[PDB]
Amino acid sequence: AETVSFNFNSFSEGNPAINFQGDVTVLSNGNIQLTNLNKVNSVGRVLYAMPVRIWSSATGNVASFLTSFSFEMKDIKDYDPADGIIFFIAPEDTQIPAGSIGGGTLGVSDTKGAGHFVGVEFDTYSNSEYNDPPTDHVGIDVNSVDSVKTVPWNSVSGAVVKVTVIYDSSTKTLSVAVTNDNGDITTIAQVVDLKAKLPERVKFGFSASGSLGGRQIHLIRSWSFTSTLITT
Amino acid sequence: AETVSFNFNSFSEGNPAINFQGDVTVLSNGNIQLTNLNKVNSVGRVLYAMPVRIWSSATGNVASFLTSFSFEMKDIKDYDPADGIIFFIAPEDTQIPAGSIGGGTLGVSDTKGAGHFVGVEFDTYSNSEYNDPPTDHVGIDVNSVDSVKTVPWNSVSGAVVKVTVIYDSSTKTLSVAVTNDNGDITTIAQVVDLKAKLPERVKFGFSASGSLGGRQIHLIRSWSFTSTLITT
Amino acid sequence: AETVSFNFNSFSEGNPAINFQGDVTVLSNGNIQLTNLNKVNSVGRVLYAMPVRIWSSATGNVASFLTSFSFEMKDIKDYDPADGIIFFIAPEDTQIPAGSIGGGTLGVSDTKGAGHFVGVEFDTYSNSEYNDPPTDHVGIDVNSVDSVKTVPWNSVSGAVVKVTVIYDSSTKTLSVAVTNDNGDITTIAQVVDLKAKLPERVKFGFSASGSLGGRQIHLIRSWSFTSTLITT
Amino acid sequence: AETVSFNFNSFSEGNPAINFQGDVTVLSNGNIQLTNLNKVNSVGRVLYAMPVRIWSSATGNVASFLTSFSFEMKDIKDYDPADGIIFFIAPEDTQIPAGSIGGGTLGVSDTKGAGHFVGVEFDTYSNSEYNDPPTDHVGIDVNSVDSVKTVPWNSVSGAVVKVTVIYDSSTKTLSVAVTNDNGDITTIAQVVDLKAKLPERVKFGFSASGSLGGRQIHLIRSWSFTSTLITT
Ligand SMILES: [Ca+2]
Ligand SMILES: [Ca+2]
Ligand SMILES: [Ca+2]
Ligand SMILES: [Ca+2]
Ligand SMILES: [Mn+2]
Ligand SMILES: [Mn+2]
Ligand SMILES: [Mn+2]
Ligand SMILES: [Mn+2]
Repeated sequence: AETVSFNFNSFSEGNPAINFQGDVTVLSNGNIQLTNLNKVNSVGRVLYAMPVRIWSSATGNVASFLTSFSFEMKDIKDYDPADGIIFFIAPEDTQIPAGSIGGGTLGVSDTKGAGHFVGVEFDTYSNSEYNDPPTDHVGIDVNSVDSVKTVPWNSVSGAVVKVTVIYDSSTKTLSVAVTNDNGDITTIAQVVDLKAKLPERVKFGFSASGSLGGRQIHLIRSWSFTSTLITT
Repeated sequence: AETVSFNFNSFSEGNPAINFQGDVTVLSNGNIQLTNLNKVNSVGRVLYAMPVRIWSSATGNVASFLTSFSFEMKDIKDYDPADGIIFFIAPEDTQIPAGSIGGGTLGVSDTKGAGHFVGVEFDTYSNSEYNDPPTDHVGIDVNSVDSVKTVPWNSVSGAVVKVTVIYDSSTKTLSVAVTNDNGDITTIAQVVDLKAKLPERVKFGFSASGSLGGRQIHLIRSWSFTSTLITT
Repeated sequence: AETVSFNFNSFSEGNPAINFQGDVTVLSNGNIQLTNLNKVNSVGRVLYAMPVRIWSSATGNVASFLTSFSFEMKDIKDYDPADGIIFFIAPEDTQIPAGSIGGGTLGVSDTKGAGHFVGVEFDTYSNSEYNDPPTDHVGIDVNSVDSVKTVPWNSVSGAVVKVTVIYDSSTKTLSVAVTNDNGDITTIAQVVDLKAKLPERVKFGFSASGSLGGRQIHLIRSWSFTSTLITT
Repeated sequence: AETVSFNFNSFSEGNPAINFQGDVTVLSNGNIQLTNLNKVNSVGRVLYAMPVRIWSSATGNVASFLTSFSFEMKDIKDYDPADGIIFFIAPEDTQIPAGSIGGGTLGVSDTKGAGHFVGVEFDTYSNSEYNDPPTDHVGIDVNSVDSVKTVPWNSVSGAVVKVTVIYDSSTKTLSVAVTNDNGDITTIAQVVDLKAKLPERVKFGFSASGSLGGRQIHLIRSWSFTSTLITT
């Protein structure tokens, strides 16, 4: 079997294993900060620099994966805490959309909310234009920030959030468990055919954005991942 | 919301949080050993002592849960490495079935392979009587050791195995990710309606068994669990 | 080490993690109401359902613990605001004393004020029979409602009170910090040998009581707890 | 009564309520970073800018206090994770000792380990010169980094640690509870006469230090405090 495995307890600027896109910076504590607090429509993304073969054109096999990450969103004086973080999967040539308005697009889509990606968003602002639910939510996105499905959630300022994601290739099920600061678990699962929506090789990463008035601290603290594709 | 959360990095005799059933012992290193290597048809089970309310007859709501555990199965000289471990959910009054033949029943079912439980088995012996697949496998079980679904797997003697399980109440999806010693991941997912198959109050635990000729070391090394039931 | 940890932001009926004794009810807002406003000598107690092993006869080790809770006491028309709330520790077989007169006994002692428990009382009525100080007080209780020690305090009707308790096993010190509505902090500390006064396995909880003419609303709003016992 | 109360969910270098000493920086996420990772013998300290009256020469009364804070220590590549954080109380004119060698002095003492302060250290290096215990430990310091008392502890890289401290003026007891990432609680308590060891007016804060080969990220995430001194 073909397996991709890695673990980041911290991050650093001089690490070729990560592609840094847009306004992302690495803080002295090793945290990735995705958006620039002093920029309008800020967008910042990080990607695991090695493309991952999620499906084989020879066998038709689709990989399963297990991934865990931790993040923190923190309010900043005067700005509206927005827009949130998205854990996403996209073609290996993925870049921040040209002329990105940031905000509700979460740095992965155009103004109409369309793009080429599969993601799990932690959305802290209700965009009517993308049919967002009225509160903070976790969503399963398929080529759109108009989520295929959402679950109510609560983004606690300054709280460290833990996420575990399982993708089971046989049932095509993407399952997400989010561990909040108050101890409660939030789950969301959706059937997503990764072989039908994405190319053979993809890149995994994180994206976050802001607007003129909507800004907040978006931090990626740690990330572990394992994918396994059967080669028989 | 109503949440049950615990974490065991080790275990001890006299820990009121754990109910010991049958041939279970606690080793000096803190590991739980489920079967007795010198006993015929040995059966040992451990349960989290507090009943967990997984669903409520008042609201119709079903809890979601996230649980992780680590185990080890090790061969012993002359005996056939058998029969495996099952992570299970059962009515709060659950006991080893009366007259248990151990073996392929994994300590949760009768001779015909029937019982009252939901589980994830790590099966190391092919029982034709329970329509087991020909190799080692991970199975999803619903009131039977004749699995609703299985996935090929490989039980490596002396290897520490990590498991992560997500139960998403809205989709009724039980998703399982198994991390092997060689780095590869194995996944299996099944829609299981816990509200239809189990009572409101349950016990969670582990069970392992052996036969006359089939015996092996079955160890539970660690266990973390979080369940959250929306109360409204 | 052996650790018991939990966190309640709210409560619910049917939560098997909590034992309800006597006149306890759960309000629609999730608060626990300990006494029945229409009953004479009302006594209601809530216990964390799992016994806690606070010490071991094998090693001689005693657990340390950290616990925080919030409560509210509110006056009702015509009745004298009485009798108060007690955070207590008692043998795992603990029940409301048979023939309890409620009142100044706080639901943990007999008419003479004796019982088998260790507690922290938030006393709102001066019972000369138990040598109560002349004003409202926080007291540390060892097998008696005739406190080993008290500190003057003020119970403000309708005010949410925050309490933090630390038990340090090495010094056997029970330290209490009470955060009043007016912003001031009240503290009280006492050396209490839990290994000498209580059995190995105990239950933690809250109790409140009233008399014929002494009735008030006694609410438990939240409760977090962590205990850790060093094991061989 | 005279009460000092404050709460910091975040910090800013621009704000006048905090005094910054030495190599401290404020990160964009609002965390205080006490040591400079690129400097030999780095020392950084923070203090609540307003002096707090802990005792009175007129009445002889001593204040009680409740304080909670959260921190994080994280390993860096190619350096020994050292030396730790100290929560300290000192005269209002307190400054980093002149010619500070950092390291085992934790930025509060001279080379011999002596200074004018009362503190709670989270020490991650064993200095034989200060009679440190062999492992990581929490200690109660009185004018010396040769702790009056210690308790074994474990500093987990990248983990958020929660601390609660109660000072009870009547018993002169300083009680500390430390909540670890593995779930366990660690406690330490010591009788410390603040009137005898410190002036009437003091400053509260945090200090951390490194050496040539001993460096690590030292972060202060949040801090709440309440002190009350009886003026009658
Ligand atoms: Ca949005
Ligand atoms: Ca079998
Ligand atoms: Ca009384
Ligand atoms: Ca040291
Ligand atoms: Mn959304
Ligand atoms: Mn099987
Ligand atoms: Mn009293
Ligand atoms: Mn030390």
